[PDB]
Amino acid sequence: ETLNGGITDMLVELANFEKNVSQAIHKYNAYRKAASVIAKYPHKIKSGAEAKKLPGVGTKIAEKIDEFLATGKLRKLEKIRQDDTSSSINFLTRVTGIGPSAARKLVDEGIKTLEDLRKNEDKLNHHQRIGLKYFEDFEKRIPREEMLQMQDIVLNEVKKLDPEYIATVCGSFRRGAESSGDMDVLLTHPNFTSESSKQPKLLHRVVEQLQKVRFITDTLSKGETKFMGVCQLPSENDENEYPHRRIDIRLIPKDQYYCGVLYFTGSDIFNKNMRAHALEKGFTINKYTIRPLGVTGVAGEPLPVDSEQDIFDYIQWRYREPKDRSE
DNA sequence: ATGTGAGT
DNA sequence: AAACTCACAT
Ligand SMILES: [Cl-]
Ligand SMILES: [Cl-]
Ligand code: NA
Ligand code: NA
Repeated sequence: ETLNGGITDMLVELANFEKNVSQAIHKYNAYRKAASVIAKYPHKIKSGAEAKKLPGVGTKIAEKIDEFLATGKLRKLEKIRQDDTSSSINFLTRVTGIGPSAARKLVDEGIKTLEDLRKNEDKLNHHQRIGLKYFEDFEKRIPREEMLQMQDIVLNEVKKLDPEYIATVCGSFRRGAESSGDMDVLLTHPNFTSESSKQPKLLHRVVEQLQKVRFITDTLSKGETKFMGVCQLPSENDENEYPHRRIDIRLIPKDQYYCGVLYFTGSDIFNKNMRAHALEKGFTINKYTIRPLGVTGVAGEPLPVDSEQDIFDYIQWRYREPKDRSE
């Protein structure tokens, strides 16, 4: 719904101005919740007062709605669209590692373009310099044919270290997408549960090998359970390298792995439906666990899971292939 | 120990 | 959406 898009768009764009330029997080928040409550409203809104009945929509927002409905525009929006102070902050913000905070400082000093940046790397940190360096490759989509190539290399290396490992390339790729933005891997092993020790080596060991075999080129962060970095498909000669690609790797305890794989597969709206449908049956679902709900209305003790199928079974839904998870 | 920042 | 992991400065 699909009938009030003009107002919500206006709202998310006002939300974004507050975060990037005003750095006023409460106004940003109001704008976001006001947008989402309106996007689930059944009727086409014909005035500010009508909208105000919704919880989260108040005086000021109802006033802008009047203006928008009468002019098709909002002066505050048009004003800031012309102002180059914010167009700059928004552009710099497109570099992985640069947010509203770093963005402000740079433009105050006069730094506004990629060319400007490449002359001022001393004002950047590691992560930010890897962002500047590969700003273009990153902004490129990645052809599924390549994904299937990357997938091989990691899973294959993994099995060779310890056959007991389990590794799963998630995201819209798994759903069957024609392409995507980055590569996301979920990893586990039987020695690692939510009740056992704390082996950090399990991740580290698989990260090193990939570096040894020249698959991982750079690092943005690396801890006991999460890795964020850079990989690139290898080239037959020197001639034409592939674009550099982003890749995260995440270690998960065996008892929580498949709730994980479900979550990071989506779709976002699928997760909405499932979490919904898996509520009325009498359960709760998340990144980690599934619990049964109490007669009074409270969850407790995770049920046992050892496959995707197990989750569908509990909520009396039939398993659905990744393909059919867009909606 | 704490706070700010950034990404998923 | 939001809770969680890591980086950097204090
Ligand atoms: Cl708030
Ligand atoms: Cl610095
Ligand atoms: Na960014
Ligand atoms: Na994807």
